[PDB]
Amino acid sequence: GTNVNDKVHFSNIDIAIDKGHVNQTTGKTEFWATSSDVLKLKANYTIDDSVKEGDTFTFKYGQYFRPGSVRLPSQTQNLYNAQGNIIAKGIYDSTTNTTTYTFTNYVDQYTNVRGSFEQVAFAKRKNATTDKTAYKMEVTLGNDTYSEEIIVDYGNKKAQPLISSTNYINNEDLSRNMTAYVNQPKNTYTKQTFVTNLTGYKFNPNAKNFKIYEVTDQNQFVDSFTPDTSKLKDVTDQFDVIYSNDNKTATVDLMKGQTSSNKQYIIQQVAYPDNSSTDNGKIDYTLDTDKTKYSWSNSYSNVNGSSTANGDQ
Ligand SMILES: [Ca+2]
Repeated sequence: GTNVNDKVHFSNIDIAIDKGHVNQTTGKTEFWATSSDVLKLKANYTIDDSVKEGDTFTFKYGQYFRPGSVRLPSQTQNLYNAQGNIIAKGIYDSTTNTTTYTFTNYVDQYTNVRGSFEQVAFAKRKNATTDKTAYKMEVTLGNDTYSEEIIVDYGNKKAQPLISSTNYINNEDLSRNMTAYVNQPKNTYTKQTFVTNLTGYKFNPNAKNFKIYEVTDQNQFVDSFTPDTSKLKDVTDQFDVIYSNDNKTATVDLMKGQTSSNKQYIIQQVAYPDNSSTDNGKIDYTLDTDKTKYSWSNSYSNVNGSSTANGDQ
């Protein structure tokens, strides 16, 4: 095959926020990634007649934008013609944030071939880290580049002693990969009982993927809830995580034997759906402290095959 990025022409390119939340102060539409929104990429295209089966073309996504929803994008990506046949089979590489498509025999079925597509998309959370910030969302389809500014707000309320979000949903097993932030305000406690209770999911203790990281720098609390754990101090083995209710409940005393603590923590967990008929469910967190019990909750909805997530106190 040949690279035919110069022979596949995209037009009417747009990035939508679905549904989008209007900021009642500025009047602008925002992307509230932890209040059920996703992005959508849409375009029409034409294909020169010299293109043949096996020729390739790319969608290159920019540093703040990726395909997928709360659920990470599939490695395999089909593009369908208006008749419902697969015109191109794609391979998405997360390291290069690029899908390479290979045309099928269907590109040779007709002359003057024309198609369109709508693809769910999202912020690249490890890069678009910060709330209430406009990010250039960019894509190059073939050789056609498009971008628009999208204000992202993940709702990381820094004054809250307990807040949690879905980091991502795994595309292969539909597991919820969670991030909870404990003590962003850096208060001092003598009691700190951290409880997670799952509805529709279970933990797997033997997988050793309930992780506790001690924060040493306030910037580690990225608003996107996708922190770079490779840079953090992994203190998990210092704590006793107690499972109950057939692995639906996890309890940990974050004081770990100390009389007083103003330590701050990032906690990551993996919650597996009970079965393959649905991945809906709910995750409830509580932090019981000296004089206050804090609560945060996470819920999900599937919309036309994209995963959406909502967190709330
Ligand atoms: Ca738009």
